[PDB]
Amino acid sequence: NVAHGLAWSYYIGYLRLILPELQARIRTYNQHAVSQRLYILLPLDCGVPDNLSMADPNIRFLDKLPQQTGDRAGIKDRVYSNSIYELLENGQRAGTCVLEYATPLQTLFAMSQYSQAGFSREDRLEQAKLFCRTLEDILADAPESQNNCRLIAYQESFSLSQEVLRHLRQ
Amino acid sequence: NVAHGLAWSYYIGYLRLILPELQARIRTYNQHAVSQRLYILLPLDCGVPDNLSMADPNIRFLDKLPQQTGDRAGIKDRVYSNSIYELLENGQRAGTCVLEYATPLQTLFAMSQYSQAGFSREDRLEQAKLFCRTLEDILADAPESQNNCRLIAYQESFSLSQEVLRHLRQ
Ligand SMILES: Nc1nc2c(ncn2[C@@H]2O[C@@H]3COP(=O)(O)O[C@H]4[C@@H](F)[C@H](n5cnc6c(N)ncnc65)O[C@@H]4COP(=O)(O)O[C@H]3[C@H]2F)c(=O)[nH]1
Repeated sequence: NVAHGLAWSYYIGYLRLILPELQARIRTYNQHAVSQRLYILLPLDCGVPDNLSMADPNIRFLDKLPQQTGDRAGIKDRVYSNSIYELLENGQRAGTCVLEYATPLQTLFAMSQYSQAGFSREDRLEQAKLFCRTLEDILADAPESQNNCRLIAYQESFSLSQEVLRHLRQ
Repeated sequence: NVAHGLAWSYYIGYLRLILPELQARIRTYNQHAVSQRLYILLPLDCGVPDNLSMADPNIRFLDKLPQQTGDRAGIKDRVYSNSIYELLENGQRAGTCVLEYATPLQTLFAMSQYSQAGFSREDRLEQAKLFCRTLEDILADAPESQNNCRLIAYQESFSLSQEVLRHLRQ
């Protein structure tokens, strides 16, 4: 059940705030092409490396988008920032996108290690699936998600660069 | 049960990252006095205004701390920023601190309005209490919380500026 609140946290505190202003943020960057969707990686093993290039050398960080900021819960100018990556394939620039892991999967993996969290390591995968399932339902019936992001869930030769390219080509 | 994952999310994804580097961040600001603890507001009604001055005119935003940034889940240079407030009392500067609401309480209040979230409005208060109770337990046995933050839970004439001052004077 923990994954449930995390998916809803993931949407209320993020997806529903940056998704509406995301097209305008890519358009700016293009007119100093980055594709217009926010690609979200959901590894079901919940292994979420912080540096995306260490998961695959064919994913190269290129730049940051223009920051988005707002006052939130008493923090003046809270900062939402997103990175642009190029996807390479046989030495060729095959695509460019705003690409990133779903952070809460890291929370699930950290909750598993702490004994005080009452969350067993065996349950990581079932909660990862529940997290994806719930988030896909939240986005299916959401105004914010008007074709703004694509969830990339996968299980682990294996190329993830290829995985992103698969959905990117679609 | 949703509050449980939120408290653990609140710690793994925030408290345990900024708390260790918080003393060093205040010390910098002092040597261009801000008190050395991170004061976290937990309204049990889960009403979390974004601008802290609209909850009480005696809380005046003063400045931002030096930002803290790191690579996280594929975002290059993710930004953690915190605001410094002065607490006034009969026109007098009575205190200065890094003060802020616990954001997840906003998630609880948003989850209550959405029917798809399976979270009734009657349960807001019980989950707010469960959120505070869990977070107080996580911090009690935490290395990060070596006298770094004070939880300010309250229920609602009433002065909150006075509330913060109470714990501040201690
Ligand atoms: N004042 C303050 N508080 C913070 C901060 N960072 C974390 N917190 C606290 O910790 C909770 C869990 O953080 P998380 O583990 O990163 O999970 C996040 C993440 F998955 C995504 N997200 C949000 N901003 C993003 C960004 N900028 N990039 C990527 N992703 C993001 O939405 C979740 C919930 O976001 P919420 O805010 O609703 O709840 C948060 C909040 F209470 C911070 O900079 N300043």
